[PDB]
Amino acid sequence: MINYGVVGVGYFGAELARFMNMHDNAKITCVYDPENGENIARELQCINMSSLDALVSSKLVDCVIVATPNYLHKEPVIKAAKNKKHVFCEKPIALSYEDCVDMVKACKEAGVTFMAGHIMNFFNGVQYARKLIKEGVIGEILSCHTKRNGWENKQERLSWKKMKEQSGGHLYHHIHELDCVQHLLGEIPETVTMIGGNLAHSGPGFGNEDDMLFMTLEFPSGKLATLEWGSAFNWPEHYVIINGTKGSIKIDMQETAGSLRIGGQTKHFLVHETQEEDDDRRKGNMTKTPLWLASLIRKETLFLHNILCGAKPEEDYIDLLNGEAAMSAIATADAATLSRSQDRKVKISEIIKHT
Amino acid sequence: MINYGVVGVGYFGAELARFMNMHDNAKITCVYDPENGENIARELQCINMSSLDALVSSKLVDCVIVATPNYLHKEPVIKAAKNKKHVFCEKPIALSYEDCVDMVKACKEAGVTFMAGHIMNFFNGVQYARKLIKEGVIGEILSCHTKRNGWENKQERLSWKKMKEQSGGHLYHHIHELDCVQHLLGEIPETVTMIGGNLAHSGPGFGNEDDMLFMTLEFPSGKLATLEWGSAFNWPEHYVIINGTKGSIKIDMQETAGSLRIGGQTKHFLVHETQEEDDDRRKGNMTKTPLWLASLIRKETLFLHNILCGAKPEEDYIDLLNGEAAMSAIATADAATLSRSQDRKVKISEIIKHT
Ligand SMILES: NC(=O)c1ccc[n+]([C@@H]2O[C@H](COP(=O)([O-])OP(=O)(O)OC[C@H]3O[C@@H](n4cnc5c(N)ncnc54)[C@H](O)[C@@H]3O)[C@@H](O)[C@H]2O)c1
Ligand SMILES: NC(=O)c1ccc[n+]([C@@H]2O[C@H](COP(=O)([O-])OP(=O)(O)OC[C@H]3O[C@@H](n4cnc5c(N)ncnc54)[C@H](O)[C@@H]3O)[C@@H](O)[C@H]2O)c1
Repeated sequence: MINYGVVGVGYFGAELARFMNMHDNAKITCVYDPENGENIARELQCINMSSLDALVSSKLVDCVIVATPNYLHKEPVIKAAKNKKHVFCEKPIALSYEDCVDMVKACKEAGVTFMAGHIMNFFNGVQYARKLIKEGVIGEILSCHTKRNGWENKQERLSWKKMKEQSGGHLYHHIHELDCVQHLLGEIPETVTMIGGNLAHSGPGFGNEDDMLFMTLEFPSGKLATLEWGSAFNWPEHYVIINGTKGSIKIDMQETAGSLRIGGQTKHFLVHETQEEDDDRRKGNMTKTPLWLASLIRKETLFLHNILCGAKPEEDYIDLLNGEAAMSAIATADAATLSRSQDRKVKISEIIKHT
Repeated sequence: MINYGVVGVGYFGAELARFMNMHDNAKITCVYDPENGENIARELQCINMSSLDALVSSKLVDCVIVATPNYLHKEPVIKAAKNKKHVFCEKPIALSYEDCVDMVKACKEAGVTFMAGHIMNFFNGVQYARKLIKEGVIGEILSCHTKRNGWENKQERLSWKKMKEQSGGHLYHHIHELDCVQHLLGEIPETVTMIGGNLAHSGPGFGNEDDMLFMTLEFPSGKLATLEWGSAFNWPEHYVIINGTKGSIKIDMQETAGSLRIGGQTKHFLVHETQEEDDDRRKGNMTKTPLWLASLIRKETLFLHNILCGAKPEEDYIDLLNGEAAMSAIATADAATLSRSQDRKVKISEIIKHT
């Protein structure tokens, strides 16, 4: 029923392909990947296409899954749209707002579905927190806060992930937390500030990205947010906190657990699908796709496949299909990048209104 | 040997008096406080003076202890210096850099001691962290981070503490954490940004201060810091974290404990003088002067008294006597206040060059 071609079958694209193939009436018919396509095509018993054009124009393809490096997402999406193929694109959708808007527009004009692969929206704990927030259990929302802070040792080989021009750095490569804040609040920030530096990953054998980033967001409703990322933190933390007038929620990914705190009493909830998934994630942080992420890939590919088969998306995920989550995440990231580069606070209008 | 007059004997000034009277050759001879001076002077068996001038000009006074509301510190210090009296002043020293400089200059010109009451420098765990940092055990320092975040309910009577013009809000009233970052790094920031809002403490019966503040500091050495405060947080945290290349330190005041994390392993140390003091502080946070603070008042008053009796100050505390801790804390606070008021990042030069 739905045939898929995968552009980029490295670590994550190969997993997307394996999990998609598990769904009834879904089939990976081909891949395009100069370095890894031969091996993956043999594993999947599909065709290793000799060029991007051969894949996106193939009659064997109904939907193109894009899982190339972050700076290489645009051409596969634009060419898929030109060939009237549906598109799933991994995060970050692109490394500039102009590129992201061009991608959304191309799919809109071609009349094809375009899904942004913002997988954190599918976390059990994120869905649940959103419902608690919406129902009013923590009152009016006042602020959100994220951290994604750890220590990365020098690596034997330097990969594209550490090069700002290829990955976008922590902000774009780990854009999940920023998209999550905007998803939970349902607003885009009017003013964006970001400070950062390369404090311990500068010199031979290292990339050129900042290894600490400290962002502050101000929203038109008056709500506020802070977001931190980096790879130079010997005090590790990884969380989203939502503060309301009646209580607060923490989605802790490091010491994996959700907490709902009301009247100084705390109730536990799951981040992932089961306590086993949360416990495994926590054990691994203390200590090659982990269980929690495998389950999410299965769920996200199933969502995509069901949409292409005609299902109506639940309201939680509509912004993944209309371009709004992608454009809003990249817009704020672009504003933060400008703020860091130009040593100033940035109005989101500078990004959204530039052209 | 040393006679003290206390201007402002409310909660904290009365405690300063009681603890100072415990030291050999120290005596509180008088107080000035229209509302509470009668009661406290009876308790302390001393004179309740009828005016500030009568206290600062009294032959019964060698040193004036200033513990009035935050906006009422300047005149007692200026007049003490005019009368050649030594001065101890509670934090925040003043609510503007101009006032702080005037106070430091007046005492210098009069040849009297001026001590800034930045009591957090006396915490056992702060002293210990300074020694760990200096010896090199966490490597090169990269960043610092503070939070002082809790929930304050609507109070029966609205006090000066909640009025920005009287307390200076969280930043000045709880300036300890900012002074601590500057003390631990031994540097002042080049650029200061602060965002904030009054998210849940606006309207009849409430003050006019922001109830959330989010500050970012950039130091010319490349070091970075974030600092948060507020009274609208239903996820409470209170800590200082120092991140270095070899390890990190957390001084957690809420779940009261010091942590030194190196090579993935954490070693505990005390925040306060004894495990009893840390245990009791932690137990009280789950739920009038607590043990940890009583010990600090005893220690800080003993330090002042010993200095006035001729002792050489420990290197850790010299900046409480040469004006530097007071001026540097207030300069950064003024820069942050300007950043919040004018919606922009502020260079410290804008503040400190204005003399
Ligand atoms: N949503 C998630 O949880 C998640 C997790 C990991 C990675 N990702 C995303 O997946 C994408 C790929 O990341 P990864 O970890 O698999 O990286 P990877 O380096 O393991 O794989 C990238 C693949 O792209 C191939 N490639 C390079 N240039 C190509 C080109 N012009 N055309 C076709 N293929 C090309 C490479 O040969 C390689 O196989 C990124 O966008 C990344 O952010 C998402
Ligand atoms: N270092 C610390 O740990 C710590 C702790 C608490 C308070 N403080 C500081 O101590 C100072 C006082 O705070 P507090 O908690 O005692 O407040 P408080 O409101 O309990 O006491 C203030 C006192 O000042 C009196 N006063 C008002 N105007 C006066 C005036 N013109 N002249 C003389 N007295 C006047 C008031 O009558 C009252 O007794 C503040 O600067 C505050 O920031 C420091």
